[PDB]
Amino acid sequence: TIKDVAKRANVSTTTVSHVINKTRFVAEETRNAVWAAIKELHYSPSAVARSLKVNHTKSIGLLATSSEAAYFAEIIEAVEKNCFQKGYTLILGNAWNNLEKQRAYLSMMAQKRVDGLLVMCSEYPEPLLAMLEEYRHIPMVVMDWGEAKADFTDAVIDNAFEGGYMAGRYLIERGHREIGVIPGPLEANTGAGRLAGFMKAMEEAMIKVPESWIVQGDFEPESGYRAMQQILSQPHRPTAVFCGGDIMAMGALCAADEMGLRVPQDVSLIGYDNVRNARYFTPALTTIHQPKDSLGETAFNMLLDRIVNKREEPQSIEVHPRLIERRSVADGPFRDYR
Amino acid sequence: TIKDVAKRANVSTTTVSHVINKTRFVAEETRNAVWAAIKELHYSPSAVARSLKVNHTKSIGLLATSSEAAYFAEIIEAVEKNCFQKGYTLILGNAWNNLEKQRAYLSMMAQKRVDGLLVMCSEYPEPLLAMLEEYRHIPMVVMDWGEAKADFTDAVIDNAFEGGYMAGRYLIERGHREIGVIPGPLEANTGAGRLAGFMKAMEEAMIKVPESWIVQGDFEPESGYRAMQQILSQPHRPTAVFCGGDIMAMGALCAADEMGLRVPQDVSLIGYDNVRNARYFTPALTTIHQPKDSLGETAFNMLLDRIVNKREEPQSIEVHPRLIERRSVADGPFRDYR
DNA sequence: TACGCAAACGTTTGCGT
DNA sequence: TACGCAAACGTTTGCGT
Ligand SMILES: Nc1ncnc2[nH]cnc12
Ligand SMILES: Nc1ncnc2[nH]cnc12
Repeated sequence: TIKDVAKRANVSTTTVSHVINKTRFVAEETRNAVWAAIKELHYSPSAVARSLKVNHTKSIGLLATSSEAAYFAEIIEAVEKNCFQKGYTLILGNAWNNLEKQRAYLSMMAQKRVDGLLVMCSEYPEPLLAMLEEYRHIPMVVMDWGEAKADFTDAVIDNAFEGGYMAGRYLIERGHREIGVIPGPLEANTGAGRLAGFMKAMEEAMIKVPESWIVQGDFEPESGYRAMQQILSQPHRPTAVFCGGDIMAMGALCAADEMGLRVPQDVSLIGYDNVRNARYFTPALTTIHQPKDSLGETAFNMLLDRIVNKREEPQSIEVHPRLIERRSVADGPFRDYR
Repeated sequence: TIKDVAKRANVSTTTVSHVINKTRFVAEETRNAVWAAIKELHYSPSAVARSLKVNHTKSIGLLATSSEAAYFAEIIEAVEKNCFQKGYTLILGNAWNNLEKQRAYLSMMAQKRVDGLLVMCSEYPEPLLAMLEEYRHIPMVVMDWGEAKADFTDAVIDNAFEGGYMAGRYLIERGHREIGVIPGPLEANTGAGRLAGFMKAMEEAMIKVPESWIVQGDFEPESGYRAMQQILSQPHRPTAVFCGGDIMAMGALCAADEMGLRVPQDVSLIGYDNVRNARYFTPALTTIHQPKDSLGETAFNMLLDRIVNKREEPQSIEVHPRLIERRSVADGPFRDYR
C-alpha cells in the first residue's frame, strides 16, 4: 500500500517513506503530492511492517493480577497515561495468580515482541520467579516487591513496612491498646509487609495481639466483612482495628454497621491504600495512602530508560506511603495518660 | 532466528514452521529434533513476522473512556477474559472523552492493525461519530449506545431506559411521591436514558419533579456528594432519591450521613449499576443491576463473528437491566394507600 | 513418503548519482 | 539538489519431487 501511495504520487516509496517520517529533506511540491496521495488513498502506515524492520513495537505489556480491584485499577490508569504520552501502546494482561495463565501471557507477550514488561503479580513463588527469568532478555520491572527478589529486573519498592508501622503508631498515639488486624494475604508484600510494619510498633509499645484478633483477608470486601464479624463476634473485643486494604475496610465498615456497632464510636478503624473514593466511605476513611500515580510513572520511567538508554543494570526506586487522617478513628482509653 | 532453528536441526525453515504450527505431517524424529533446537536456542516465534504474512494480529483494541471507574473497570475485566480465552491480545486505550486523544488512539490502533475495535466512549458527538466512520473498514462494535446511531457498526444495547423506569416504579410502589434525582451526564446514554426511563414512570403516576430536585452528576462520587447536599439543603425535601450510578450514590450516602440524615430512615436512596461492591455500601445499596460480564462477552462475540465469519451487516444485541433490592429504601408515606 | 526452494507480506535505509 | 534501486527484516505457503 505504500507502493500504491508512491505511485499515485509518482515518486519512490523511498520518497513516501521519507516524508512520512520526515527522515530526510523533501521538496515541498514533492512532499505535498505524497500527502495528497496519502490522503485520497486513505493510507494507514503499517506498524507491523515497520516494527519488523526497525525492531521495536513501541508497545508495552502489563502482566497484572486483576484489573477490577480499585487499587490496581488506579495504578493501571496511571501506567496507561504514561504510555500514551510517550507513544507506547499498552497490552493489558490479567493472570489472576494462575501460573499457567501466567506462562501463557508471558509468552504471547514475548511473541508480540513488546519493548518492555511491567510485572505486578502480587505473589511470587520460585516457580514464577523462575519463569520471569527466562525472559530476562526482554526489559522489565516488577512494581510490587518488598525488597529486590531478583537481579534480572528493575524494582520499584513501596515501603509497605513503614506504612504498617505508621498505622499502628497512630492507633497507639490515639489511646488505643486493644487493637485487632485483618491483614491481606501473607504471600503478598502489601499483605505480609504491611502487617509486619504493624506488628513492630506493637512490640515497641508492648501491645500484644491476641491471635483471636487477627483475621486474614484477601483484599476483597467480603473478606473484610467476615473478618470484622469474627472479630466483634467475641466476648472480649478490641477498640481499634487495622485493616490491610481500603476495600476490605469497606467490608469491615458494613458488618459493624450491621451488628449495630458505631464507627468510630464503638470501633475505630484504619485502612490502607487510600483508594480514590475512600473519602466517601461512611464514615470518611482514615488510611495510609499509597502513591499510586507515582508508583506507575516511576515504573514506566525505569523501563523506558532500560529500553532507550539500553541499561543493563538492575535498579530500584523507593516510594513512600503517608497517613491520611479522615474520620474513622477516635481517641482510645489511654489518650489522656501519655 | 527461525533460520537458526532450522539449522541446528538441519531441516528447512519450511519444516520448522510446519512443526511449530502443526500445519502438515512431520516425521517424529524430525519433529523432535526441531523441538530440541527450538529449545536450546530458546526460540520465540515472532508474531510480528507472522502477522505480516497471515494478515491478522490476533489483537483487539478497546477504546474506552477511563478504566478507573468501577463500572468500566468491571466491563473491561470481562472483555479481557474473553480475549484471553480465544487467543486475542487486548490493547487498552483511555481517551477521556478528548477528541484529539481519540483521534490519536484510533490511529495508533489502525496502524497496529488490530483485528477489531471495541468502542466505549460514553458521549458521541457528530465529530466523533465522523471519525469512527473513517475506520468502518476495521471491524468494530460500540458497546454503549442507546439505539443504533450508525450503520457501520455492531451495537450492544442496554435498555437503560427500562432501567430508569424500573427504578422510578419501585420508588412509587414503596409509598414515595416526593422523589428527587441526580442524573449522570445527559450527553451520555446511561445518563440521558436512565433519566428519561425514570421521568416516564413519574408522568405515569402524575408525580412531578420540581427542578430544584434534580441535580446533574458526572458519575463521580464527588458529584453525588454535592448533589445530595444541594437536594437536602433545602426547605422542602424529597423522601426518596434516584441516583444515576452507584459510585455517585456512594457520594450521596456520605453527605446524608454528614448532615446527620439517616438512610433509609430519613432518605431512601436507589442507585444504578450494581457495581461489585455496592452490597458493601452502608447501608447495602438497592440498585438496578447492569449485566456487565454479559455486556462484555456479548460485545466480544459480535466482533469475533464479524472478524471470523467475515460479516458485513450491522447487528445489534439487547441486554437487560434488573432491580436488586438491598437495604437503602424504605416504604414511603403512601405505601398503605394503594 | 516426507520434506525443500523461493517468493511474498510492507516497510526502512544504504548507497548511489 | 533532491531523490531511486534493491536488499533486508522473519515469517508462511505454493508447488515441486
Ligand atoms: N493485592 C492487592 N489487591 C487489591 N488491593 C490491594 N492493595 C494492596 N495490595 C492489594
Ligand atoms: N459513564 C459512566 N461512568 C461511570 N459509571 C457509569 N455507569 C454508567 N455510565 C457510567
